This record gives sequence, C-alpha cells and structure tokens, in this order.
Amino acid sequence: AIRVADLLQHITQMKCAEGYGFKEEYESFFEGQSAPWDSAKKDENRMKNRYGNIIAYDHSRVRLQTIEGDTNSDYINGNYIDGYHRPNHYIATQGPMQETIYDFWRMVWHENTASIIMVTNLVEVGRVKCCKYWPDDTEIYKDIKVTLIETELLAEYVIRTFAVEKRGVHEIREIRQFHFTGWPDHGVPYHATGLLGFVRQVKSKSPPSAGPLVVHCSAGAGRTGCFIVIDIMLDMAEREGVVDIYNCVRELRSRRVNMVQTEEQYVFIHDAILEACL
Repeated sequence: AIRVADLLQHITQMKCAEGYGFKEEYESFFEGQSAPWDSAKKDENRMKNRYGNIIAYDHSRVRLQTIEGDTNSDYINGNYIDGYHRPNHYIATQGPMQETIYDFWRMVWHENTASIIMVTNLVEVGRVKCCKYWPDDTEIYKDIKVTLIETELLAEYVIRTFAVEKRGVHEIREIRQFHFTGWPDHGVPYHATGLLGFVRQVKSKSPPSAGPLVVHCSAGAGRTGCFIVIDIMLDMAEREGVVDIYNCVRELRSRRVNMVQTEEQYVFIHDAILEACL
C-alpha cells in the first residue's frame, strides 16, 4: 500500500532504469488463464466470445436467464468485479458482437444496470472493435426497446442517454452510456486528465441505488481494467489516504483474464491516480 503522499516518490522510483520497477512488477502478474472457464470454452458458446483467449471464468461469470428451451443461453462473456466496499460493483465485458447485442441488453436489464461504460472506439487502426449495439433513434431488440433520448458531446467523451423498456413491464429506465473517445489508437493517453474527468462524470451521474456498472472496451480486459482500477482506487484514496494498485489489479485478474493488458496501461493507472491525488 502507498500513502497518497508517498505516491510520487513511489511512482518515480518505479520508473527508474526505463521503468525497471514497473517492468518487474507488471511481470509478476499472471498472464493468461488462471482459473476454469468450462462454460466459456463450450463449443456452443464459441460465437459469444470476441477474443478466444479473453473469455469468462466460471466462478465469476455473469449468468443470463436461460432463454426458454435454449440450453447454453445462460452465457455472456462477462465477469463480476468488486468495488471499493461494494461486492460485484462492476461487470467487465467484451464489446458486444452482432450475435450478442440481445444478450448484452437483457443482461443490462436483469442486472438493473444504469450506467454503461464504453472505453473503446468502434474502429481503431482499421479494425472493428465493437459493433454499434445501441440505436441512433430507437430500436427493439426482441423484447427490449431502446430509445436514444439525449447525446452530450464533450472533449474526450460523449454521454448517450437512453429510455429503456421491457415488454410487459410497466417501467421506463434511464440508462446512460459513457463513451470515452479519447483513448489513442496506440499506447495510452498522453494526459490522464481526460479519463480522470470521465471517471468523475460517471461517479457523479451514477445512481447509488442501481445495479453494477457494465464496463467494456473490445476484449474487456485492458482499458476496462484501467477504468475499474482507477475508479476503485480513487475510492480508497478518498476514504483512506492510501492506494493499493498492485493488489487491486491482482484481484481483478482473479475475476477475469488479463485485466490491465499492458505494462504501459499499468503505468498509466499510476499516472492517473497520482494526477487525481495531486
């Protein structure tokens, strides 16, 4: 643990010798499958996984209500992750695929999620990273109707507000998608400033009474892990004057494969929390 006051010295020493401290620390994490994922690797679930190597662990996967007469329809490539002092405060997932747009929305509904965090652009370096799973006006995904109700554009992100409805349920829920568009085509942001501003918008706007925050990038590990770690750590820093980033990542990794996918992402988390604390 690092007192937020020794944070700069800590980060600085870790950067010495081209970041030997960080390089070695990051290498201490376990890369790859560290737990069973029998359901994720089922052939019948193969088309629900974006990246075959970034799939959902059994012990923490988010289960779906089996769609009547459909075995295996209880799977979504997503995992629960604890918040500062809130169990299962987040769901780390992959960017929906056309085949999984419905599974995504029904999960959002069933989990009573109010905020969707998207930290990837639709196409990067020529590659499609996530399908457009939301409508520009309105769209009915089987029994879930989604209506775009507002769009707010800011420097490095856009906030899309939706009026979401389920058939036969006399209710209209406001669900906001916080789309961070400021993450570079390569590497990590040059200034953590924008993502920090994005985090506070999510924290401030998110109803303390709703279900877990659904976070996703493309695979649902790197930038998803960055947002989540930064979010939890600001909570700890606030309530304790201490940050424990290493153990936070280690813990997220027990929940889902390779959270915080690169060492550069790992160092960025430190820069962001340091800036926030300064």
